Amino acid sequence: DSLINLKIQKENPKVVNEINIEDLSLTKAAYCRCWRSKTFPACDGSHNKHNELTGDNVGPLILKKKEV
Amino acid sequence: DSLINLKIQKENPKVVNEINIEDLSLTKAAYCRCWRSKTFPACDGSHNKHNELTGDNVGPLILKKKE
Ligand code: FES
Ligand code: FES
Repeated sequence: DSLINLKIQKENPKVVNEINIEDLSLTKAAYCRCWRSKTFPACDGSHNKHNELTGDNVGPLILKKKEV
Repeated sequence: DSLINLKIQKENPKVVNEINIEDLSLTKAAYCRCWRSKTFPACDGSHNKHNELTGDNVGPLILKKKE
């Protein structure tokens, strides 16, 4: 029964982020599911240190947008 | 120093899920960031029980199509 989010918007009772698909410009964009990214909601690779430290296996959600 | 993901795909060293945006069927789709959903990588509202149990404030990432 451990907290998952330690640092992000603790004054907020539920941190929910929205992505409007039409705004995604990159063919590939990674979003954080570990709550350790310094650019949250984006993934910055911080999951890797978390995984090494705790022995976890978390990773990001990758949103893929085909080239029109 | 504690685990975030307790039970999802433990045989996999790093769980990464790819979403093909062009194939979203719903205008609003919620994706799990708590690692408790029974429909992972989709959010099924399991974050609410996690938050109540632990006092946390995690919630989903929501993808929205153009209006
Ligand atoms: S930094 Fe959190 S999933 Fe990559
Ligand atoms: S069930 Fe995990 S964020 Fe909703």
